[PDB]
Amino acid sequence: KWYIDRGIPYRRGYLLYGPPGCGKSSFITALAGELEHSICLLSLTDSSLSDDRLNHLLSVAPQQSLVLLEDVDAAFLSRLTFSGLLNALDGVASTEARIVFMTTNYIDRLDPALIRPGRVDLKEYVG
Amino acid sequence: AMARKGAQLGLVAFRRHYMITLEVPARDRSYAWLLSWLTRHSTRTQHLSVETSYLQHESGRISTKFEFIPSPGNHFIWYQGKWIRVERNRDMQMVDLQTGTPWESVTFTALGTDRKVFFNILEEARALALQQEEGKTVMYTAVGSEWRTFGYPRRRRPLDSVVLQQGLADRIVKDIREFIDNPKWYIDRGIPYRRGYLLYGPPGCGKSSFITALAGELEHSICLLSLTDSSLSDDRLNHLLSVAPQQSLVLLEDVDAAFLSRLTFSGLLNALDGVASTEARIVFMTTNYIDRLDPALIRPGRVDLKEYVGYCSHWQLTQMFQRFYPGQAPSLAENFAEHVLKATSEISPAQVQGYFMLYKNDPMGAVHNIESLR
Amino acid sequence: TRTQHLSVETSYLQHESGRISTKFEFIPSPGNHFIWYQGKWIRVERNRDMQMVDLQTGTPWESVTFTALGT
Amino acid sequence: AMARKGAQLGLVAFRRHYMITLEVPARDRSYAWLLSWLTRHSTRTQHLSVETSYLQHESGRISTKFEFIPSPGNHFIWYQGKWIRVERNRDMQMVDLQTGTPWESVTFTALGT
Repeated sequence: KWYIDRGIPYRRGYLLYGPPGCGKSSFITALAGELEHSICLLSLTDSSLSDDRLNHLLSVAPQQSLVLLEDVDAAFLSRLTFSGLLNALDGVASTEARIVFMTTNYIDRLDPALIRPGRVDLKEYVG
Repeated sequence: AMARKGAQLGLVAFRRHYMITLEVPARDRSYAWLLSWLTRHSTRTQHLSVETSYLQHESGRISTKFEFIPSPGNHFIWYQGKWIRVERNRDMQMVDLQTGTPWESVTFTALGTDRKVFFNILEEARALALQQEEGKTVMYTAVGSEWRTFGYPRRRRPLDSVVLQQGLADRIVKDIREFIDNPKWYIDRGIPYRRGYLLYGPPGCGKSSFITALAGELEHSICLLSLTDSSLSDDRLNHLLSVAPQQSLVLLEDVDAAFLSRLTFSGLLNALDGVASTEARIVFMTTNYIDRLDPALIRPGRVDLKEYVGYCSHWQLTQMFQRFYPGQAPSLAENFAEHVLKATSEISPAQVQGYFMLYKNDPMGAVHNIESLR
Repeated sequence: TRTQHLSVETSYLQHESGRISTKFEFIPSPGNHFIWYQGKWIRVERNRDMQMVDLQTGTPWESVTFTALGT
Repeated sequence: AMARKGAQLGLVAFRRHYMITLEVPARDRSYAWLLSWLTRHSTRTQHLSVETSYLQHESGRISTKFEFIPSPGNHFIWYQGKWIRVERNRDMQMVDLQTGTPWESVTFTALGT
């Protein structure tokens, strides 16, 4: 109600960057189970999907389905795109309770534009 | 034998002259509505049965809702100045073929010659049954030459959530309503029942959001299309425009790219002028600017009146501040708007919305950080 | 107009985007009715037979009869 | 004829003013839940029937689980400060089209308001 009253899209994004072997995916699955919400994983580092395909699959995600993505460094360094993913994330076409999580090894290759309102809200680092 | 005949004649005369009744079969949807209404009206229903609505939502979500119905048999209800008998007879003879339930019906039985009581009860039951549902807007996409139900029904965005000008949105809504509710005027004069609107303005003005909001307020469906893509052709555009569903406003974007250049500039207007149309064919065209276009596009049988969306005004700024923050000092909002205008003149509503997101539940901090925005 | 005994039937249509269009109509209740038409009083019998169900539709057998004096 | 009318009026008044009841059809999913709950609550259910859940898991795994339900008829249960009659009537007239079972229902019958 707070979001719909102010006319803001009901979407959220989270970022988890940290050293490999920290069990970020396991923690994501555990929090999805505790919240009882469904999880949908995707590997954006693969070149099989395109920017438009990513936009469709992000928009056609089922209800209460947290969408998880990994390896932003490879795609952002380079189908392959760096601003296309954020453009698709900023698209108006969404679903009810659209929560996206992004797990990666490091934040060096990324930009502050990705961490913004309407995008990843607060940054958390696993130690 | 004489006693039986006399009793039969007396009973039939009594029913025909002094007695009123109404019947609702189980097949009719009014059965459940009337049962729920009678359950709600009478709190102390000692005899009752239970029915549960069980839904298996994804990931093993059990959602069970309990509801209570009057038990089959006889009940007495005190309504108005009357005592009404309610008979819920579940016939133990045969089973409905369509549903797979034994034959059932309900009867309301009352003394008098005032049928208006039954009409009022039925209208109240209809209103109670209808009030639970929430209106939704269904999104539609275009693939090849076919419109498809893309995604899921969308919650209707309130009109006040989007602010454009003092009365520009009001004028647009009034004109749309006037066109919609007067088809006789158009058909009498032998003119096609089509309309077009143009919204050109700087990006970030929320034109698409305003279109969705007005579609929700009008309760009409929306069908978006990106004509700037080369996937569709002129003939494909003509087919999809002509095959658009009823009461479906069709929205198009980025006229500049196609008109500058499948790709066509006069083909789109030729398709728009085509006789093949649908009932209440309303087209909206949103774009960044009007420079690349021609006055021929803004003509009768086409976009009727041109409206331009501007940047944030002092009234717009204070209205959006009030909408974001539920109740503060109006002087604070006025000072906020004045500071925003002093810092920037071409400020867009998207930037203000993002700034308010940055300072969620922080009115004073946002006010003091206007100079930071600069 | 003054049909004291009657039943109701609704036509419910689910138009696109969740449009509920319900229209209420009223029918004489099953049983006996008397109508004054022309110079005649005509009996109308709406008998809903509680024996069997129509296979094609899935409703109990029904019929209506108009009964009048004269040739 | 007067005795029958008086008895009918007395019975209908008794049911309407002093008596409470609840009905659950066999189609509703609450039927099995209530049957299992009444089986669990009353350990000494002398009259009962049995139903088995048989599952054929891969590689020829037979997994059969036995469950017990009150037998059709009349039962008496002592709950709270009340004695409640439970009537499980399996009607021998017609068969449900959706499932393929004879029409069944359960009724809880109690004194009070």
